[PDB]
Order: sequence, then structure tokens, then C-alpha cells
Amino acid sequence: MFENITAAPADPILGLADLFRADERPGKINLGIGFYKDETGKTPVLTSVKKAEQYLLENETTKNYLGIDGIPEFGRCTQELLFGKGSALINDKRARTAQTPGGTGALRVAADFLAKNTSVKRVWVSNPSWPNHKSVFNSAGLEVREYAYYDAENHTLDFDALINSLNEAQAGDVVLFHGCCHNPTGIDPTLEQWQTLAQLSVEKGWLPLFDFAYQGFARGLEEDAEGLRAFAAMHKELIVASSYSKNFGLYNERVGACTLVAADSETVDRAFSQMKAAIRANYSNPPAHGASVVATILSNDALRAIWEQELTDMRQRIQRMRQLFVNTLQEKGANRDFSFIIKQNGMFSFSGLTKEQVLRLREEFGVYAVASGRVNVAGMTPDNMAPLCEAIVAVL
Amino acid sequence: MFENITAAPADPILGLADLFRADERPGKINLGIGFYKDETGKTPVLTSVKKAEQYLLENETTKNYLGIDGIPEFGRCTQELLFGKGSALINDKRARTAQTPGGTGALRVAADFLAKNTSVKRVWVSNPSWPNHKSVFNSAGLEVREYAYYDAENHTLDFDALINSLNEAQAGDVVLFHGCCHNPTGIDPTLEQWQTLAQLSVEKGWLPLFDFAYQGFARGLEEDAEGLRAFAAMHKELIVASSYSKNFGLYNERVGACTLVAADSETVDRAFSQMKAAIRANYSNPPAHGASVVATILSNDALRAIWEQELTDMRQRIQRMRQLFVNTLQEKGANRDFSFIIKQNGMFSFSGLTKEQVLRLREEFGVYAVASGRVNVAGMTPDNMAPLCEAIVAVL
Ligand SMILES: *Cc1c(COP(=O)(O)O)cnc(C)c1O
Ligand SMILES: *Cc1c(COP(=O)(O)O)cnc(C)c1O
Repeated sequence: MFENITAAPADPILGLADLFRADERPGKINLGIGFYKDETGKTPVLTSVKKAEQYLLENETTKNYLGIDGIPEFGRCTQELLFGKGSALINDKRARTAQTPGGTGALRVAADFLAKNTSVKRVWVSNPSWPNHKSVFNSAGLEVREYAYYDAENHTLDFDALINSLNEAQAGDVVLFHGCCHNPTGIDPTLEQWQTLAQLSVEKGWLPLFDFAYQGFARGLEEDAEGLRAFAAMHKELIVASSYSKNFGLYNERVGACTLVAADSETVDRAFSQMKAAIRANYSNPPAHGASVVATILSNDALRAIWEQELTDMRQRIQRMRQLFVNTLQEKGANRDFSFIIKQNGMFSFSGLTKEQVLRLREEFGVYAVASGRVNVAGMTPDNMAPLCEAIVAVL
Repeated sequence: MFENITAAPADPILGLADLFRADERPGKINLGIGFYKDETGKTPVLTSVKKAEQYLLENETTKNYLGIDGIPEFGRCTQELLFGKGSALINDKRARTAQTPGGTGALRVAADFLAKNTSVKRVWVSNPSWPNHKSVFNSAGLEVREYAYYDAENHTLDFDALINSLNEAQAGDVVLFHGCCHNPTGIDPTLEQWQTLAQLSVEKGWLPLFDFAYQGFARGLEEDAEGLRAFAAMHKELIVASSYSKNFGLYNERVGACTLVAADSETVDRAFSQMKAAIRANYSNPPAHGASVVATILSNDALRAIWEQELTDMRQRIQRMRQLFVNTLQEKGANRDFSFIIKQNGMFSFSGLTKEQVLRLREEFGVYAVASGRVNVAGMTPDNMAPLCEAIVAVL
């Protein structure tokens, strides 16, 4: 059976890690990292999280199955985080949330749900986007098309080309948007560009699908949801796949949610029954630990205050490195102006490097970045900033 | 988009729970339960598990992503549990294990893997089998056919009909076997019937797929794997989907494994790369907590001794109830002989009740069983045995 099986190609993101661990050179610098690192290059478990795990250890009395859509408390906390408390969507009972195995798990359940109970056939993803979007949607037999987004010259959001592309998107098509901290560019629309996209969206009949994995990393918790909120006010239907892997540092516990929004409770309930059927046939019910940690933190004022503080600390550190990066580059002799870096949000930035330059940075200087040019700013520290900038410059 | 969506039908197993919680009658008895309950009707977290969680709380330094196939330690412990240490499969490096979100998650990844990189088109499931098998395989676009298995008269394994049916199974088809404690009948083949199936299997070119969710519940850890071991000795390729939900009481943490076995390491490695690609596109990487608990327990002699003891205790309790059930039935006036119950393994038993009798037990006596007649013996206690047997008899 398996003799004919062809080896699968290297994952563009994860495969880099393998090359890195094998590069026995000492001065190594891994910037193609998808997670957060702190000042010492460590990725610790949050204190709020450790506190929540202690509470769970001495309070859990059973590990009995969770129920297809998971912990209810978790579901409402995510809804409030996403839509706010003064949300008509929540008061009209128009949204339903299913706890899933991470943000990827949410995208897949959305994908299977749509492919099986809907006439959706195409999903529009940005160019570029997170490499795994394509594989997730294609896994469900949906075709992935892409709209323009990035301006390789001015290093900005080419809004005209964006809208120009989306015109080929027909009614009934799913259009995917990153809530904030666009992976891999770091370029997000403005509240004004979002409101324009929201209107264009309802007028054209697109089904929006927000991938939300970095809430709290751009400006703040509520500020980061303004784009989603703009859409939620004008659309009857909507789908948001959220992750708590990065903002809670709960990566390996697989915590995420797939939120379904329909015209009324009667409809979203009917549609949600088919979403639960898709989970039942996939992983059955979700992992309790991570989601449990998120629900207890978010529901306890003391713990939530510590978490939010830990989150702003992470956010502030990334902003500090974006600034120090641009500066160090300049004093190291950079010819090109990298000020646009300071304009980008979150952990990632398209360094504006060519396939050949990143390849050269890797084999000659030991600096690792994703082939696309994506660089993770949280992989920089005041200790490795200089070596990094010298290599980058020597390759310019 | 969602206005046309039809409500999904009630899950045959999970939907019963909903009816139960709504039946405000006091004397309720839920036997259609899929999990273990102890003497007091509770389903506690194991002591070995609590001990392992404490150890993890004070030793984990990061929640960083796990890597597609999960914790290595976990992978080898499951392989030893499944094949034994004096296993050629392990020494020849012919098996590869991927940690998955439970046993259902393992079945789905196997299913997507086979449907996409293989010419498999049909899976043969027993009649009857666990209701979710069909949905999992159909979710991957594979067709599910069923072989005879149960003898509704003698309440045994109709081996002749079994083999008779499997003859329509062609080479390249996947044949699914329950490792032990057949869900829902409790009827398992004997070592002799297993060896016959193993030979018939290699001669016909079937791809075996063992669903292993109750290792340690029939006779014991090693004894329960004899059927799988018989097959592993004569087959070049094989797939086993295991779960630790029931034998570790880790239900909601989603702990399971999908083990791939091929002719040699070179082949299983090539084939495994495509299995990891299927996970990446589904949930990305697995939940660490549950698997972490299983790996630390299984690797520590002290903790593993306590676990095994807790497991034998569970096993012994089920065997006690099977005996008390048959006895109480007899002294309550049972006309039919239920001795066959004592012959069955694990938590489940096909009570040999009609659709109308279970329906009557439910609405008139408040006794809940799955429509198939499946009853969970671990749902009985010395306290509710009498009321239960009186209802069952009054319905005979
Ligand atoms: C990290 C990420 C995901 C995946 O979330 P997990 O929680 O890691 O599965 C999905 N989308 C984007 C854009 C991401 O960056
Ligand atoms: C319980 C069960 C499963 C599912 O395992 P989880 O670990 O609960 O996903 C699969 N197969 C059978 C036969 C089972 O009884």
C-alpha cells in the first residue's frame, strides 16, 4: 500500500527549524520563528497561566468528556473578547462558539463545515498569507484564490489593487481577513479601510472569515478587534477562527475557537448543529486543559489583570525591537531606509529581502529567516541585534 | 449562506445524554454512558494522573509548540505498550507514531492519510460497531462497508458469517478490527480466531486498521494486545489508532496515537511524512497536557505501578457488576438466561433487548440505554442494581 507514497515537501515554516538545529555553527540567529521569545531568548509560560494551572490542579474532580463545543464559560469569554459586551450579536443570540484544537483546528472545522453544508467553493486569501491557509482549505476540497495586498515597492497595503482583485470574487465566495497583525507582512488595514471593506463586502455578498491569532498584539485587546467589529455590525453572517496560542503563550495546549454568526438564534443554532457534527467526525470533543486555563483567567479579575499586563509587556517588547532594529541598521551603515518596519504590527515583518539574500544570510552568516523574507522581531534581543544588522547590511 | 442549512440528526450516543438530563424523574439510571463510573457513580481523575500533573506544574518551563507528531517519549511508550519490547517492529524501526487529539483524532488522520496518498476506497467495519466509525471515514470520502459479526441468537461471535462476509472484501481494502473489548457487543475473537484472521488477512491483501481504545480492560495490558501482536507478526503494513481516554481516565484531555507500520524504516518514514502533512492541515500539532501525563506515568516505575493498579481496580469492578447483574436478574425472576453477559469483555454489553423494550425502559422506568441495546456495566452499582433488574424484568 505504502510503497508508492511520495515524500511530502518541506513545510515552508516548520522545515526551516530542522535546518537550524542542524547548523552546528555557534552564532546562529533564528528569525523565522513563529512564536514569541523574551529578552533572554526564552519562551516561558505566563505567570497568570501557572496560577490558573495550580487552581485547576486543586479543583478538578474529573477528566470526563467535555461535550462537542467545549467549555461554555470559555465560549462566552471569547465572544465578549471578540465582539465586546455591549454587543447586539451576543444579546440577539446570533453567535455560537465551538472550542477547538487551536486556531488551525478552528479553520479546518470552518472549512469542513462550509464545504459540506454550503455551496462555497472558493476562499480568497491575501497575497501573501500564512502558508498553512492554503493547505487547510484545500484539505476540505475548497479552492484557494488570492487577492493582492502587499506593495513590494512602498512596503505598504496596496488598497486599490486589493479592492481591484476582490472584484473577481463573486457572491457566495468566502473572503479571509486577518484580524490584526497580518502574518507575514505586519500590514493591517486602517479603521477607515476596514469600514470600506465591510461595506464592499455586504454589497458583493462575500462570506467573511476572520483569522484572529494575535488579538492584543497591535494596539490592544479592544483596539485590535475594531476591524472585526466594523464587519460584525453590517453582516448577517460571519465566521471568526481565533487562537490563544500566542497571546496566552499556550501554544502546545491547542486553544482556539470557531465562532459562527448568523441572522438569528434559530438559524445559527440549526447551522451550528452541522458544525458540531463536523467536529464529532474529526476529533470528537476538544482538549480541556488549555481552554480551561483561558476561561479561569478571563473570568477572574485578579488573574485577568496579571495576564493583560503580561500581554502589554510582550507587546511593548516587540515595539522596542522594531525601533532598535531600524536604528541599529542605520548606524551599521544601512543604505536603504527601513523606517517602514516601525509602521508594522505584531511579531512579523517582511524585511524586503530577496530569496537570494535570505539564502545568503543563512549559509554565510547563520541568520535564519523564512524564504519569503518574513522575519520575527521577537527573535531579536539587545544582545544579538548588532551581529544581525551587520549580516543584513553585508548582504544589501 | 446558512438559511438553507438542515439541522444535523441526533448523535445516537451523545443525544441520549440530552434526553437524560431533561428527564426530571428521580430514579434515573443512565446505562448508555460511554465512560467509566465507580462505586459511587463518580468518574474521578486517577491518583497517578494527579501525581503526574503536579510534577508537570513544577517542571514545565514552556508551552512552546510540540512538533507535528508530538512528544517522542510518548510515541515510544505507546509502541512498547502495543507491540512489546521484544518487538521486531520496534527494532527494525518499521513503526512511526503520531500523538493525536484522542482515538477519534487518530482515526481521522489515518482516514485522511489513506484517502489522499492511497488507492483505498472502502473500509470494512463490523456489524455492529461504534457509531462514529462511519462518520469519520465518510468524512474523508471513503465508503464504509460492514462485515457480519454478531449472532443475535446465541449472543456470540458468528465467526463463519464473519469470514463469509469478508470474502467480498477485495485486496487493497481496509478492514477495521477492535483490539479488545468490542464496542458495543463486548465480544472479542479468541487468540485462535485472531490468528486465523491474521492469516486470512495477509492472503487476501487487506490493510488492517486496529481501533484500540480499551487496552487493559479485558484480561490485562499485554494479554489484550495478543490479537494485534498476531497480526503485526505476519503483516508488512498496518495501522493502529489507540486511545488513552478510558484506561487513563484522561477523556477530556484528548490523548491518543496513530501508529503507522510499513515494511522498513525507509518506507514508513516516507509514508509518515504524508501523515504529518495531514495533521498540519487539520489541527497543526497535538495538545501536550494529556500526552505529557501519559508519558511521565509510563516512564516512572512508581507512578506506572500505581496506574496499573488503578486500572486493574477498574477492570475488577466491571467484572463484579457483570456477575452481580446476571445474579440479580435471576433472583428478580428473569425468565431468559443472561449468563452470556459474564462471557463479555469491558464496559459494554448488548443486553439482547429490542428497540421497543429499551424505549419502554426509558419512558416507563427511567432506565437509559442506547437504542441498539448497548448497556454500560460500569454504570451499575450495588445501590442501583435491584431497581435496574426489576425494570428489565418487567419489560421481558
Ligand atoms: C499561528 C497562526 C494560526 C494558528 O493558530 P494555532 O493556534 O497555532 O493553531 C492561524 N493563523 C495565523 C495567521 C497564525 O499566525
Ligand atoms: C471511545 C472510543 C473511541 C474514541 O476514543 P477518544 O479517545 O474518546 O476519542 C474510538 N473507538 C472506540 C471503539 C471507542 O470506544
